Amino acid sequence: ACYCRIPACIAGERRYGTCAYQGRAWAFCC
Amino acid sequence: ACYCRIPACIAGERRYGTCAYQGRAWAFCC
Amino acid sequence: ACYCRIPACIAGERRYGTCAYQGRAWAFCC
Amino acid sequence: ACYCRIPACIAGERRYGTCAYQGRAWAFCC
Repeated sequence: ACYCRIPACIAGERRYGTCAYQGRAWAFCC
Repeated sequence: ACYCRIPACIAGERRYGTCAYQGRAWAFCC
Repeated sequence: ACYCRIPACIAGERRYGTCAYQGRAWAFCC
Repeated sequence: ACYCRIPACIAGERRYGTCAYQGRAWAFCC
């Protein structure tokens, strides 16, 4: 699955983009 | 976790954005 | 993490997009 | 599995596209 994470992805996940939601930029991570 | 859905996110989810694939726009729901 | 798979996502993976590589479409699976 | 890397893919991966996050562009590699 994928996640929107603040402030970065977590160990074992990779970043592929950015979620833009509630005035924050979240890492798009899977 | 987040999922692409049509027509809508499911009770309990938040629409964080939009996916695009197979000719369609999808709710991206986390 | 994410794979660009043909023909389908595998096992617990779900689709988030479409990879395109010189005319070939792949499922973006994560 | 696919990843986003600067400045290019690790030799052996194919460049399937471009990622954009954190204000930078990355090779999308699988």
